[PDB]
Amino acid sequence: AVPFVEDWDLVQTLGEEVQLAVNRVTEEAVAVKIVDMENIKKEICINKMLNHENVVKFYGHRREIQYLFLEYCSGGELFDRIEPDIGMPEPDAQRFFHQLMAGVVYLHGIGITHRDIKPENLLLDERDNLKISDFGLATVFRYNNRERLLNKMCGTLPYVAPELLKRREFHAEPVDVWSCGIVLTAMLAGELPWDQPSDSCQEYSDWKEKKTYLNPWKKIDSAPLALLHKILVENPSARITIPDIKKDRWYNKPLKKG
Ligand SMILES: C[C@H](OC(=O)Nc1ccc(Cl)c(Cl)c1)c1nc2ccccc2[nH]1
Repeated sequence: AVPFVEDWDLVQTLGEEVQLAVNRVTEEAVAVKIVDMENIKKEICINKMLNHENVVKFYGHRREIQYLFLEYCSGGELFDRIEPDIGMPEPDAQRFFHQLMAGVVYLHGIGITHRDIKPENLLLDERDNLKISDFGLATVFRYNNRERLLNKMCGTLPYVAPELLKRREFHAEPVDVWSCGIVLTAMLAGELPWDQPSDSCQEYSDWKEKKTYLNPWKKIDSAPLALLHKILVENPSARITIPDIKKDRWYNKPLKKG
């Protein structure tokens, strides 16, 4: 074994903590999540389940203050790529949305729901490949092929699905689909549509009344807007599922060169 190979230097804070760690010998870069301690114990267990190119990789943890060794994403947060009131070019948004769907399909396939999808939690590597990040709110919604309904209110209000605010229990998967829809809206409009999806929120009422001549909707082309009409559906049982998102016209529209 090579001496010093287990030493990592903390080179800079990534966000309050998360530190950029660089290996003393190989100079490999990883992100180290440092948390001063059960909620963290659940995060580690779920992270140990994960292995997908669009999910932040988990390398392991040191017990010691908990240390989480995570995939370093040098491109930063998707959040920062969104220009206020503008968004980003549609081809870039579609590519990010494809990779988001890939990561969410993977998590749902192993029975995990993230529960807080938003641009702050979608990170980018050196090639701007998207990675779903931070499973501190994640939980199991399917185990031994049996679905468990959720009831814990959590997430982030502008991104959260209406059923969470309205119903005692709800299916996990439609909630993640909804937040992905809000992320898509943010990417294409550079603004979030409403403070929260409540009947008291005027902007949300305007949407249910199909007033798409207003912002953010009028900034969005008809093709992606049509997908958003199928995702941001109030009734989670009527809301489009991911298999059907994969069949959507805009989702399959050639837009971006390699
Ligand atoms: C870093 C800063 O981020 C944002 O403003 N984030 C942001 C804006 C709207 C929404 Cl709805 C969301 Cl979720 C995020 C930024 N990024 C830029 C890109 C080009 C030009 C100016 C820019 N300012």
